[PDB]
Order: sequence, then structure tokens, then C-alpha cells
Amino acid sequence: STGSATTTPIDSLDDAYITPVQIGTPAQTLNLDFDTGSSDLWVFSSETTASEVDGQTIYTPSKSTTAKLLSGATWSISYGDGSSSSGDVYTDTVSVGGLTVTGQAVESAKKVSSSFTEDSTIDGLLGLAFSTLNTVSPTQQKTFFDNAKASLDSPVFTADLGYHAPGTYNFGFIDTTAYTGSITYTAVSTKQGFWEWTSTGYAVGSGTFKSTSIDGIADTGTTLLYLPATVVSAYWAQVSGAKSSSSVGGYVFPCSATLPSFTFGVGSARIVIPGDYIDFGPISTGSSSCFGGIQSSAGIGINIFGDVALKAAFVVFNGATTPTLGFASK
Repeated sequence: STGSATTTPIDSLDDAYITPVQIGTPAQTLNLDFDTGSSDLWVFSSETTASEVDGQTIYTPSKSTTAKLLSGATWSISYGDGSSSSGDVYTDTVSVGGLTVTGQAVESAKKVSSSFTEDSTIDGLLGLAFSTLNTVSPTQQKTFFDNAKASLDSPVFTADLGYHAPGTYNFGFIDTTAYTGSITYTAVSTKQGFWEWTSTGYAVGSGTFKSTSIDGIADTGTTLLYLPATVVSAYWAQVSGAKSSSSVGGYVFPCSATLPSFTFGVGSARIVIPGDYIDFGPISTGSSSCFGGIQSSAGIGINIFGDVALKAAFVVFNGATTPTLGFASK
């Protein structure tokens, strides 16, 4: 089997991406944030504290003839950005782009943190990291991809995120028309539960490429590109007036700037992030200070190849017995 679903930016700045997912019988379609950095499929629901719901579409398990309460199971997750959610668990039928998993754990939120409530565009998350990170207790549950894997034509999914435009998540096949040149594959460590790999270096604009190992994760659920302070300083030094602002919470730059590109290495291959991809707009409405899309990972504890980086590539998440990652230009 295969599946193919369109993923769409939530706003004009690509602050996150949503993909429609069918849950239950009859189908209830929710717009979920596909997140290769976590491993829980959780949704706003009829059980979510009413004051914490503001415009999201909810899953109502009582209206699904295939929903079953997973007795005794609870979940609770805290994300790197400080957000969180928790609740109980159903199993139900979940379909993405034509690919159906029966008996999928659907984690129903009883509580969500403020950033989730405040984002009316996202009805939940669909985790695509390794199932070892799944938070369901006392019996850990598998991701949608893990459950689908045996049925898929090939044990892979691909992320093809757009810049200020829709893109595609495919399951079970590689669309050879969706990228240019060749896909370069690179090793993955699953030791931390992530799609963790090592970039071979970087360049800023038309500058020379610096060969240096940068360990990080391919994370579709993180918006920005988080890299070591040395790398990030080298990038923003090429933008007149750019500075790190403690009060704003990262590098900002004059909105009048034309940003340089940023290149990262995948083995001997190179992925070029155009400068415009690094512009996240005014820090507040009407400001002429703009927020940068490349930020320091210092104090995160990990480098994160988030959407800023991934959207410049066609990315293969190869879930074979020894997983690997592939990157192509597009």
C-alpha cells in the first residue's frame, strides 16, 4: 500500500504545516502537525478542557463506531519549546492520504498548554519519530508509520515541504518526479529516538564550504533551523544590522535586508536554503525588526534541522531495519 497527502503552511510565514488525517468511522478529518521529532499521535477532542479549545476541530470518539477506549492508558508529553498536552487513549482507524491503519493509538487530549489553545490551525500532532519515544503508559504505543510499515510497498515516508506553498507527505514510495538530481543517503542514529544524522558542513551565501561534522535531527515539527552558535554567528555576520536579542529571544535583522543563502552538507552533496526562507517577518506587527530563521541551538542540547532546512529538500525517512535519511535538491 501507499499514501499521499498534501501538507499546507498554517500561515503566510510557514510557522508550521498541517496535513489532513481521517480518524474514526465515519471519518472525522482533523488537520495535524506531522512531527518527525516526536512519537505521539494526539488530538484535540470532546474530552479537552473546554476553556483550552479555541477554534480547533475536535475528535469525538463516542461518534466513531470503531473507537475503543484503551483501558488504563494515559499519555503526557512535553515538547522542546515548552509546550505540553496530556490525556487518555483510544484505538481507532486512521487514514492519511489513502493509507489506512486499523487499531492506531489516538491519544485524546484532556489538557493542552496555552500555545496549543492559541493556535486554532492545528488540531493535534502526528508523531513520526521512533516509537521508543511514545509517551503512552503503562503500555507504549506505536506510531502511525510503525503500524503501517509492514503493509507499505517500501518501509519509507518522504517529506516535501513547500516554501510559502503546499507540499506533500508520501508513505510507502519515493516519487522520482519530485526532486532533481540524485538522493544522497546518510546514516541515522536512533539512540535518542530521533532521525539523528551528521551533516558534513556548511556555507554562508557564496562563501567557501566549511567541512565540519554537525550532529542534529531531521525534525518536521520544529519550524526553524537550530545550529551551533559558531555557525549561526557566521551566518548573521553577513547581514548588516543583524544581532542576537535576549529580549526578543534570538537573532533579529532589519526587515529591509536581503538575506544570504545557507548551504548544508549531506555527505558530498549540498542543500541550499535560499535567503528568503530564513525570513520570519516582523517581531511584532508593524516592526521593522524581523525574526531570523537560523538560530542558536546553545542550551537546546541538540541541533535541529527544522522546516527551514527541510523545506529546501526532498527528504526520505527510510525506516528499513537499519534506518537512513536521504536528501535531494528540488
